[PDB]
Amino acid sequence: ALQYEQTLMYGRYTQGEDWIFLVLLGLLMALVSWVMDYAIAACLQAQQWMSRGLNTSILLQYLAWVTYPVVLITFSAGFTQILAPQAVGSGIPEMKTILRGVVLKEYLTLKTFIAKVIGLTCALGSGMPLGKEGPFVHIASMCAALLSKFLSLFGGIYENESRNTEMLAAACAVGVGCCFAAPIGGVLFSIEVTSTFFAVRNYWRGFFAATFSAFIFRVLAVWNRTALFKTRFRLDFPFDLQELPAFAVIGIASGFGGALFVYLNRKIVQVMRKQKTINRFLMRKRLLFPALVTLLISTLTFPPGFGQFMAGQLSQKETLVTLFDNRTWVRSTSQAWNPPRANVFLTLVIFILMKFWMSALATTIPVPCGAFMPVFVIGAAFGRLVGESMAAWFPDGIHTDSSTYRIVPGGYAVVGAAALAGAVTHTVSTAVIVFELTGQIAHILPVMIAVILANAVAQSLQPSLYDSIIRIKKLPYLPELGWGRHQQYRVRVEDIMVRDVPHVALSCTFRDLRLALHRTKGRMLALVESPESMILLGSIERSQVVALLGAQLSPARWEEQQLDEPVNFSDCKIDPAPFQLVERTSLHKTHTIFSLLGVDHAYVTSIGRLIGIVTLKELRKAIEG
Amino acid sequence: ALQYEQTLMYGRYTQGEDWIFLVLLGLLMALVSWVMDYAIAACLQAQQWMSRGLNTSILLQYLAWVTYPVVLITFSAGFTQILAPQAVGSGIPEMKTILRGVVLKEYLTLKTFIAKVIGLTCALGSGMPLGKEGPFVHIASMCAALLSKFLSLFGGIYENESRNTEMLAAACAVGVGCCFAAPIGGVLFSIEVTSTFFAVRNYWRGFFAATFSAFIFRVLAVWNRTALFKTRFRLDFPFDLQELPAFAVIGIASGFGGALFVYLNRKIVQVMRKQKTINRFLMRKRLLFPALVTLLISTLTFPPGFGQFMAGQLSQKETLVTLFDNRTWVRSTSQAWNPPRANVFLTLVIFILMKFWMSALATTIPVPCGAFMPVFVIGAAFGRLVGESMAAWFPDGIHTDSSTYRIVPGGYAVVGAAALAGAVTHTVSTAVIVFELTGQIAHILPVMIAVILANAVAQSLQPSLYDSIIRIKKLPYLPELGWGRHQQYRVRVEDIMVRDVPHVALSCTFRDLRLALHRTKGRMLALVESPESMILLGSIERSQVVALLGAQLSPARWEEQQLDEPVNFSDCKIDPAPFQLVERTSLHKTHTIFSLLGVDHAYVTSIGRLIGIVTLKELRKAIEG
Ligand SMILES: [Cl-]
Ligand SMILES: [Cl-]
Repeated sequence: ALQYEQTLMYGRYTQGEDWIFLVLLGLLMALVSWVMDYAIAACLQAQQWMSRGLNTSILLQYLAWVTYPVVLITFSAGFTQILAPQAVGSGIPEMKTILRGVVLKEYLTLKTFIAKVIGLTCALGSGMPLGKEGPFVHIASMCAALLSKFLSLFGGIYENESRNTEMLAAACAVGVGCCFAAPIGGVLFSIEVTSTFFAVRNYWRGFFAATFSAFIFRVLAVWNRTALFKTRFRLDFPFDLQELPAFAVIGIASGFGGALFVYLNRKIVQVMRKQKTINRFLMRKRLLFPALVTLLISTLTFPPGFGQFMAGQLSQKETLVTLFDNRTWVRSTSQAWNPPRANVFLTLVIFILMKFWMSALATTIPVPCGAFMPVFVIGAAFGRLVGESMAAWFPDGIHTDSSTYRIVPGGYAVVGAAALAGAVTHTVSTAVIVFELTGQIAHILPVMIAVILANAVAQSLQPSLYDSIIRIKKLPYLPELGWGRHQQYRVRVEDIMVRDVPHVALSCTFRDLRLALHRTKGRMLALVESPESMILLGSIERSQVVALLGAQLSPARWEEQQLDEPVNFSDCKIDPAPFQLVERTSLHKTHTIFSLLGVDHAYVTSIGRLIGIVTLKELRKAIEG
Repeated sequence: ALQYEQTLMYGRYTQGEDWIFLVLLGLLMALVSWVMDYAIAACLQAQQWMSRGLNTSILLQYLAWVTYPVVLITFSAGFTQILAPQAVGSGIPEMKTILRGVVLKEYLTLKTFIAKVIGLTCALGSGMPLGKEGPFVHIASMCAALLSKFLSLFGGIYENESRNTEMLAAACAVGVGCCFAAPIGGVLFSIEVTSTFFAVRNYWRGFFAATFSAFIFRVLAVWNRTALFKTRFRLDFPFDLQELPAFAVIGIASGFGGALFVYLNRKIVQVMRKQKTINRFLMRKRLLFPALVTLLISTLTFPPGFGQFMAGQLSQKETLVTLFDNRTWVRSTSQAWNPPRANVFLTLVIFILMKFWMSALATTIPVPCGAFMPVFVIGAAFGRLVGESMAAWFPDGIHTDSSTYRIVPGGYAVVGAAALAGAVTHTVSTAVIVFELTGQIAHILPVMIAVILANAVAQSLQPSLYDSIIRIKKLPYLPELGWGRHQQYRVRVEDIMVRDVPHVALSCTFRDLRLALHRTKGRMLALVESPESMILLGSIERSQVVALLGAQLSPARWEEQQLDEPVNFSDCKIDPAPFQLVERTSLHKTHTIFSLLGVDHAYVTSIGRLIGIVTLKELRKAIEG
């Protein structure tokens, strides 16, 4: 049962009914998502109306431009701090930890729900580079937990990793699907990021609930007024051969850029911690840091100033719509991306760089925020840059004669966005996500090629963004196995296990019991039938063995030496050791046991003897090295 | 291990290196698939040429129309019987069994490869209602095995289940993708039919190899000479919000029909097994059953006779093309579907019924064949029937606001095809498969609704086709847990385990060993430290224990050689018992352990004391009841 500890950036953790459930879950998530999107749109409309309402001078315009987001972010941070501090940042690493059996103290309560909803609505109502995929996963999980509490549904199960898995996994799928407005892509994306082994049954349940959410969204849209970023490209040979190398280059560069983004985020988090005086000073005044970051970012996007060279007038939706259009800029979209004192290439480059560092910095402030849409937009810009370069180099066409069939620079943007998002998140379901978002499937082969290349390059350099956050927040972490090297198949348990394995016997006089407990820094002590045979029987928890010493050594009626020879273990609570290891088990079989069986450690036996132990620490050392 | 036994229909079973591997696998599978498609096209073209060439008499036309498929089927059956009898069937149940660690004697060899390829080419060229998805899975796995033999790979792995999965999961994904010309949908479909838990790493590897296969296919197509069944529907309001109940009805009807199809296939297999004299007479002349079935089916599809009332002149591809067209028949597409003596409704109904029973019977014959395309075509016909009925009931449109938007009966056909295929195979990836096949995503919501409803109903009624075939072949069978009842969460291990476990002690005087071996019938016997303590240590196989007993009772250098002194277990082999269960373990965790860890039994221990055992049979009864 870990407990949250507040920090400047992120934080730290220290020591017949199924169908009704799914229908209600989908309906609730659809309604919540609709209300929140309405609120965010209203906030953005208010921002624009105030921006154009007071256009007296540069001073007043700048004051409004920098004072609206600062106030919104400050209110969001203060409200989150007062209600529930644990509800800041992305909620995907935390739910991945929870689905492995770990318990977080108050992660799925009602105050956390209210704080996350209000904080996300206020934080996305400004113009900061933030997403909402992790927050939506967490919100859907809280919806599922409250629904299960209302009608008692999963109380029968005994294990933690089995009771949580069903409802929470379906909820994660629904949350991603409602965020992206893409059911199948959302379910596939949620499977990849929140687990390693996923049952087909839970895939079916997520599919069902996501379909119901999509139906509710369609009914609401018809009742009021593909869906998000529909593109209109020509269906007659949209791309030719001899253009595939461009998509391969996009994929490789996207892999490198995604690794760099994850590294920059971690480096930003680490540097602030090392600086001590600044850290304490900012900890006394918590609200200063989000406000200072917002004021720095909003000043550089002021349109009359430096914001004209990076298309600072457009919103995130407007930016994504203009980059996906079916027009060639080299031969509103252009007017925003073509300033009178600049080209489209310079504007695209400046947008890419500035948005890169801005998003990396902004995704660390203490508000409920995500990181999918920023990197999606950066990838779209990079793809558009490559596509415009290709169109400028081949004005008439690439395939033999002119043939009236020229390069479509929007397809390159569609490819690059998915490639960079997949490189950052370590997923390949961004392909299906972009197919559902754009409403067209013509550029399927280039998208797949770029996404696979980006994943292959990125996995060889850095962990996923969520794995990085897991490492930062000091949460339990199993390292992902590896791809492209066959040296892991020759590593066995006998070469990574530790033969210390502190233990007690059945005889186990208090003289013997005291020495073993203080000689180790672990959490549990193994139990053996006899020190001659050392046959494993189970474990004994640290908080219990001290009670065995405490209950005996407590004042009762020098005398301290009259209470050591015997022992009692019938009154003790001995947990079993069902899953063990053999000397010749491989590294891959060990990884499978740790990931899905809900265990943290495993004991190695020959026949019944206790020869060594393997913990998560040895697994990290073996996999990394 | 298991060995193949020949019966009438299905048979019985008794008793960076990774990058190079994936690239070579993709290239090899693409080349083999291209060659097979060319051969099948040539055979079908020869059939059409023979049919068109002679018009002298009706008798000669009938003779040719019946002689060609009979000759092809007889040659395919004879060649497959001579070379490798195990090559007959679907190939997916056996690969799913192999992926769980079970060893089939000669399933992946070179003779089996040759037999499968030639038999599939001859059987698919006849024109019978047969598919090629499972055979493609088997061929891809054989290619992967031969390639891993040529490049010494995956030798370091110790366990069979861990070693087989790494090499064969990507192969199965590539096989399905090459069969359907749909990379993503093929990978997803292969995950669902061959496993219960699938890692994300193998998903990435299958994605990579499928992308390379798609690239090779595109290169061959465009450069040496997309959307196999391409559809062209209007993109402005393809369907209305009032037509969703029609798609729901299609889904439920498809679920019922898929369950019925599986039941009929099983009943056909069973009913001919219980006849003794007929079965023996058919085994004496084996080639008489496939020839009789081919003669019966091809007679009824003769266009001058009964074939005109069922559109027997069209091939499978031509049948699927006309059902997906963008025209309304009620108002070569409707020419074959509108005979002078009938109309479209009667022709569609007769086609549905005839192809239903013909496909079941043809799938139960001993040639390399599958069952995906026939059920796809039946679903397409049912969808077209519903769409035509809807368009005839609303000639102007479902909404009177404007008459521009009317019903498109092709979308109904696509929805019905996906729904029935998913109901039969118990998969939801048929949605993505049909999106990739038709090249459009406009009908995504109705397709998803129908597919999920069909899956729910069919899963509630019957097992899938592959599970049914596994049961028929008497392969090791692990039933699926279930969906929508919630009563499985109250079942614990204590309620399903048996308390009489055959076991021996460490002392084990030879009389005790004899009595224990006599009292048991299982494969192994548990080993306990002592009858007083009952501490589990491992197991002894039947072969080893009978070998020890015989060696002790063998003539040693009336009968005083009984020699019933205590046994010596040091020289014996004791396989460990790593994974055990406690009395409060749930049904779901037991199912997870059985499915993922590659075990067929598990012992129940309480502080090391043996108290029971759980095998596959007890799990089957618990899940079924
Ligand atoms: Cl997002
Ligand atoms: Cl098929």
